[PDB]
Amino acid sequence: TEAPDVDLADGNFYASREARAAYRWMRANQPVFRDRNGLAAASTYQAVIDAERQPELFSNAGGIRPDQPALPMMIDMDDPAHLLRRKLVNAGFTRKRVKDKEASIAALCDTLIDAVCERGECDFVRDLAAPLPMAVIGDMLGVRPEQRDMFLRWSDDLVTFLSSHVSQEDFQITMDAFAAYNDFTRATIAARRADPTDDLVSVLVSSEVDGERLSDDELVMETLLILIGGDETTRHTLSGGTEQLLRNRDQWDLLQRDPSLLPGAIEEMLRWTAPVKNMCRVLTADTEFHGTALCAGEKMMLLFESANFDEAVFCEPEKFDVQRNPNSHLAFGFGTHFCLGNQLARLELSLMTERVLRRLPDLRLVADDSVLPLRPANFVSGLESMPVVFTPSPPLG
Ligand code: HEM
Ligand SMILES: CCOC(=O)c1cc2cc(-c3ccncc3)ccc2[nH]1
Ligand SMILES: [Br-]
Ligand SMILES: [Br-]
Ligand SMILES: [Br-]
Ligand SMILES: [Br-]
Repeated sequence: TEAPDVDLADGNFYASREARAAYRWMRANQPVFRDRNGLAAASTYQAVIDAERQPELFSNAGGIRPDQPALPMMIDMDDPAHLLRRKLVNAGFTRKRVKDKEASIAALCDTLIDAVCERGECDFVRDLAAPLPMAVIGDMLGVRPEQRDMFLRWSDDLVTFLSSHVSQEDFQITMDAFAAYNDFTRATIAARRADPTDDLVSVLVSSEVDGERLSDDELVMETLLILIGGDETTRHTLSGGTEQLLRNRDQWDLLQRDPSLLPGAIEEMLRWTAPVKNMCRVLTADTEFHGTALCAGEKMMLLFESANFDEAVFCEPEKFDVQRNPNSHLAFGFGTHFCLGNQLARLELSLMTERVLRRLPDLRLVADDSVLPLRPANFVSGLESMPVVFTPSPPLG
């Protein structure tokens, strides 16, 4: 009955395997919780949904990180301006455009598995989970394969900034990474304005809504939002979700014998892993919210992992169950800002997992999860490393 002594802006909290016990106390005793520094956080599924449904009170226009200002990106915007920006960028994310990527994503999955399959061991994080989303989003943005690692480095630097209160040295690194991304992207824009192709910048250049188009400034900001979504999130559901399949081998075995269970497995991997641990909302007025007094101008976190483990919604939430129905998890949020990339992320998860199951059918963890660390970060986090072993096989291509 004593509250957990926690700092919800500290990345070390999210790397602890005790975070879920802290969330459990919040949900049972103070659903809109204030941490040791007074930062407010919605911990229950009900409170998160209710805040998501009230964007005029719980605004994104102060920025979605604690103690960082808004950027001119759709995720830091409110309607009506947000709705126009999202409609413009949606040209890249129509259901048909995303579903048509299936063969190309599958090819990348097979190339990555081909690189390890003869060895009998790999680091699942380094060799499969991190590179696959990077290659997909890189290919959309025109990145040469041998330059993916450079983009991944810029992205890891940007997410480090989003995930902490950086030193001056890490602030400078962040500004350098943006400057390099800006240069590359404005070069792509200029090339595609002169010679359109069918890549993401081409589709976004030509997108038009209510007589409006995206400016070059907006194209840089929106493709940067997409890059980071495309290379810093899905990786952690691939690793951590596969980790749960290997820890609970009855679950691995169900999927291997029935491919039609894969869609529900991907949803359970998303629920469990919740790579995005929080998004902030700024209060536009003083308000009494699920029992807690909130003040105009402060930021409240939405705790999506906590909501995904709320017993009021998910029976036995600490049981990983690929068959779980319903599974209305909040890994992608809810409402006006619901992840634009959700279909792409689900497709990448599906195509890689189906190939892991079939091509590495006896996959096992080298050492159990108790020695596998999570990355300290207050925004997006998952496994650092996941050594796995399997019976070798020959490549496909
Ligand atoms: C498992 C992978 C991913 C997770 C967990 C995730 C999570 C989220 C969350 C939580 C939000 C905010 C929702 C809210 O506050 O209610 C969001 C927004 C967004 N995501 Fe993702 N994301 C993922 C992958 C991606 C990818 C792959 C892309 C693009 C290729 C992407 C693009 C976006 C965009 C553009 C927004 C802003 C939408 C808006 O503000 O209207 N995301 N995502
Ligand atoms: C340091 C400047 O900031 C950015 O470069 C930035 C990128 C970015 C991406 C997300 C995101 C994207 C898609 N899906 C979930 C989250 C959120 C905040 C972000 N900030
Ligand atoms: Br706005
Ligand atoms: Br579809
Ligand atoms: Br594209
Ligand atoms: Br069954």
